[PDB]
Amino acid sequence: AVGACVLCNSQTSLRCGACIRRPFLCCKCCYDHVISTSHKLVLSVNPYVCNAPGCDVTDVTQLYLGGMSYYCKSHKPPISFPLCANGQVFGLYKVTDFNAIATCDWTNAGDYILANTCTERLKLFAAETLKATEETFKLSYGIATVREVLSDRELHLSWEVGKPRPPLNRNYVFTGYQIGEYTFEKDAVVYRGTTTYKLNVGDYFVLTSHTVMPLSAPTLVPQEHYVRITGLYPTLNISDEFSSNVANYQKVGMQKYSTLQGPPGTGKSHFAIGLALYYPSARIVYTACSHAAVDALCEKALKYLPIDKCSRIIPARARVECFDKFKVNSTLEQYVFCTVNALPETTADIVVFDEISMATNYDLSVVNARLRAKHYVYIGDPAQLPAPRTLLTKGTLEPEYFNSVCRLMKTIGPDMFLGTCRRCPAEIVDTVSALVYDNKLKAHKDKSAQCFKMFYKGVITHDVSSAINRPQIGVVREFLTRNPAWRKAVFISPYNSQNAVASKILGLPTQTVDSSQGSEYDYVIFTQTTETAHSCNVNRFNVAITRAKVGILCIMSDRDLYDKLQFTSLEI
Ligand SMILES: [Zn+2]
Ligand SMILES: [Zn+2]
Ligand SMILES: [Zn+2]
Repeated sequence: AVGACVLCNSQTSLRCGACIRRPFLCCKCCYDHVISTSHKLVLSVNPYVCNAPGCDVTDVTQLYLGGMSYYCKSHKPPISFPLCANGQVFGLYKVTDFNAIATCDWTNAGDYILANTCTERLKLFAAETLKATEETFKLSYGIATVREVLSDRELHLSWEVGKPRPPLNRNYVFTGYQIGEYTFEKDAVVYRGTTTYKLNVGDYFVLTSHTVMPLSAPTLVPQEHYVRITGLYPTLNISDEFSSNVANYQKVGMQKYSTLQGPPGTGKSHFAIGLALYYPSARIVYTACSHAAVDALCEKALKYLPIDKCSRIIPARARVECFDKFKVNSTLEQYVFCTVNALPETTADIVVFDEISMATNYDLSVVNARLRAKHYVYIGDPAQLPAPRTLLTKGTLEPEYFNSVCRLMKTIGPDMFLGTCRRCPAEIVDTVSALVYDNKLKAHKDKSAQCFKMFYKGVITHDVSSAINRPQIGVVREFLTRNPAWRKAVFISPYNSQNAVASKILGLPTQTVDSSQGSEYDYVIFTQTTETAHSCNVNRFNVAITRAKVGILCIMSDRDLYDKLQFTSLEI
């Protein structure tokens, strides 16, 4: 009940009651909040409510101090002072953007813009508020009960009447009932249990609505620039393999934190693992939001770093399968690879946070609270995909608003930029270079002459809202018969339901653009499926076409993106 003001830090007994996160607001700030918002409940040791029996006056503007107690205009004694006067709310120890964060529903992009352009304490207030809103919205959905079990990989579900049905995709990870987390993909649906259990009729599934903890640490610590490398001890026998990053690894030791923008295949994990070879005695904690991102850092470390000094931290609630070669849960090993939510409370010489476009400010703050490091390195690319914002339905979230790190990379530029793409045929590198990298990304590979584009709108059908284009898949089938080398291609599309249809018709492994991020394949077959803002998103398009090492086939719906593709056009 006695704390610090979330806007000006002045100590106060006042907490805003109408705020879902109940922030401490000082006398000047509590007033400016209650007089310009629907928020009128003020909390202290005792709430600011009328003390007269059976009275329901809770608005702080309609209340007064009757000596030591509180009363409305109808119950106050003659010697009563209003709680709201001269720009203050009465309390102990006697903002436009705070109001908007406190009262928004988080469905508009302008809400997220504000949550990243505001002061540092308001970024934390915005991040807990948003995460709390996102969790309380999980309750709004209806329960799914197993009505019948067809086989080991297929079932038929029964939904709650009156409550909406959450969108069916691998993004929504449910909690079965405690029979394990379960995921669903499309009247016969496919059931995916993270824990092997013989599907029971009658058992139900409910969302993993986890409690939102308060944020204490900033999203970014205050920046420190040094005259020499601090607390880190460099090598001189630094492997030629990593010689290109020597000036960048020194930049890492002469700053508290540093940002690395690495377009696809420019050497991000090679840079991250190479930083351990450059500072060979340094204890490095490698973190990222996803298990796949942490596993990709584990794979690179398995090749360059000693396996006995490595440890893959796995949370006791082992959700899905991850890296199995390091000693598990040995928190004290020199190299610790761990997802953000599983991080222990520890210190490090360097903390490497990879896939930074996928971090929220909540993730940025959590990392600063569990890890106290001499140096922090944020690696990623604001031209790649951000973390999905389940509440956001109106407006588009631009890269400078993904998180604090992305905001910096897009405004003042990144500290370091990996300028040479070594993965993709030059047709792809030149296309994304002009599209999202202002012509600063260079191709190492030659043009493969295996990058094709076809302008074919097809027919758009829908599985609730996830889209399907059977004619675009038919064009891919006609292409495969004529180009059998493409039999080893990964089918990619912006929609789960397009992927499910293509898996049955084509037999190729499938992946959504969002799940393909960080992965690479020799051949990629992309079908745009629709002309929505989702399928036309330049960051999603960039990720989609930069998955290919050798060739790509793009069946496009949008004239704009089709025209921007520096690929050989196919006919029919
Ligand atoms: Zn204040
Ligand atoms: Zn409030
Ligand atoms: Zn009253």
